[PDB]
Amino acid sequence: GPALCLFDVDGTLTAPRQKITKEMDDFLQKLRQKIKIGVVGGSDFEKVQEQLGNDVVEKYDYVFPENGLVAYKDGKLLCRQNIQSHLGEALIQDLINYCLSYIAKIKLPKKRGTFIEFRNGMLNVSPIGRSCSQEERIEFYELDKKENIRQKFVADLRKEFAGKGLTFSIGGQISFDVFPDGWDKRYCLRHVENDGYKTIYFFGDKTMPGGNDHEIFTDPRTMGYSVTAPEDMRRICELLFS
Amino acid sequence: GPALCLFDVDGTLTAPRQKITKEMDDFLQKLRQKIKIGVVGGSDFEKVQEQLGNDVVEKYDYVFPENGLVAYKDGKLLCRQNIQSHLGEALIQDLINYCLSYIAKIKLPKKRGTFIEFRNGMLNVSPIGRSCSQEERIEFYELDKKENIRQKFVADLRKEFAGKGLTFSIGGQISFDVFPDGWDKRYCLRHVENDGYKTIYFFGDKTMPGGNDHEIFTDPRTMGYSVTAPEDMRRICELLFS
Ligand SMILES: O=P([O-])(O)O[C@H]1O[C@H](COP(=O)(O)O)[C@@H](O)[C@H](O)[C@H]1O
Ligand SMILES: [Cl-]
Ligand SMILES: [Mg+2]
Ligand SMILES: [Mg+2]
Ligand SMILES: [Mg+2]
Ligand SMILES: [Mg+2]
Ligand code: NA
Ligand code: NA
Ligand code: NA
Repeated sequence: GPALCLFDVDGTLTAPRQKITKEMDDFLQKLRQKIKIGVVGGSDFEKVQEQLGNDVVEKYDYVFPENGLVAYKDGKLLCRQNIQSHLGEALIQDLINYCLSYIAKIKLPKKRGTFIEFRNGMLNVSPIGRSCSQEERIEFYELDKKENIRQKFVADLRKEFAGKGLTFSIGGQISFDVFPDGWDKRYCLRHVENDGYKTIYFFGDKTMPGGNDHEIFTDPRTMGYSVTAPEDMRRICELLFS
Repeated sequence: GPALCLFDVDGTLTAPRQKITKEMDDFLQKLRQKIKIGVVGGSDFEKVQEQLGNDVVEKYDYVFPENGLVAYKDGKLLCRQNIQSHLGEALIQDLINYCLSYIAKIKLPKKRGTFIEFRNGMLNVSPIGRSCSQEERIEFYELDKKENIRQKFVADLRKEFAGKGLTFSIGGQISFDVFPDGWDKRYCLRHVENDGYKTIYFFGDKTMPGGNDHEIFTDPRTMGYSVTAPEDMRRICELLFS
């Protein structure tokens, strides 16, 4: 029946960290004549626009930056949630208060600023501070491997906030993310489920346990496909839809 | 003897929140044929470039972004300074640690992110977090006026650290600044007081207490002139230098 293809962006439609190629851009627009298409990424709208184009909300039937915490359908923004409204101010403050006190007790070479970055769909927590310089970021990343600073911090937060409906995830070099359970890429499915699609396909390059496509891939609402590269994505689409 | 004119940038060489005009820029290059000129501002070099032109270091004999913590003379970097280098990483971290722990204990209706904004010349500290919305800023300031949150916080910091040569200044609705003693616009006077000037003129538009030109205006090493607008600065320069 009527169906939808949901694509991870980075590593799936694009080489890691790159803009999409015009060839792949043309392929997806031809695919879209047979089936609706949508993209989902953890990065913010501006990054999605850089990777896929400023006119992204016109070229894709759905656009889900920030895992869908910002969501466009048919070019218009859908209803929105944020972490503080979902969790309540009291839990937000307890989480922040705890993280602030914990960071105060970490011994580091350097500390700077923006220890807590408050985003739509998460708190990003950095022991050094997100305002650090590139040199300081690498110094921290290197010490963190040696001392397990972020790993211990997250293990402590998981016990302290057991039962409160939070997920913690270390990514990148200086930080970890604290977000409501289920606000990974599965969040966007709320905007497409039970909306007439007989099948919702999903394509992603990090569907393994621990990868950022694992939960949406394994969700029963999607017919999930693991891709190894954008050329593998195109291969599967030509098989299924041509 | 030989003299130097030092100008505030915003509101003195430019209309507030506006770029320098071509006509003013021409005026200063003519004035520079008669007397050395310099600019000092609170903003970083990139912002000074936005206000005065990317070639700013070529158009003035001295350029002092960040109150002189960055100093250019005759087109080349004379000196760079920042709070972490001056205070040392140990003291930086003790200050930040104390503020993080303290903020973790403040009871507020809301907390957000960027409790500590690290700048080259100061730490900007906010119990609620600088990322909060304008509505949240107003709510906080109402509570602060009745609970004296920022006053008690600064009082306790003054007891604990000010012997380390630190100043604390409350301002606006949600934050206070922590900075080494004398790191206001006066800081830049160290870079010109050795170059043989008999008079250092200073022109600024916020020369009253509280304003960011007040300390440099009042410093005995400057011949200070308060100006209401760029046109007023120009009228005064006409009478002084023809
Ligand atoms: O590098 P950071 O700490 O600024 O972290 C940045 O990138 C990470 C992912 O990076 P990757 O996919 O390469 O693991 C994200 O988890 C994080 O939210 C973001 O702020
Ligand atoms: Cl912070
Ligand atoms: Mg990917
Ligand atoms: Mg599935
Ligand atoms: Mg001014
Ligand atoms: Mg004076
Ligand atoms: Na961005
Ligand atoms: Na869980
Ligand atoms: Na000196």
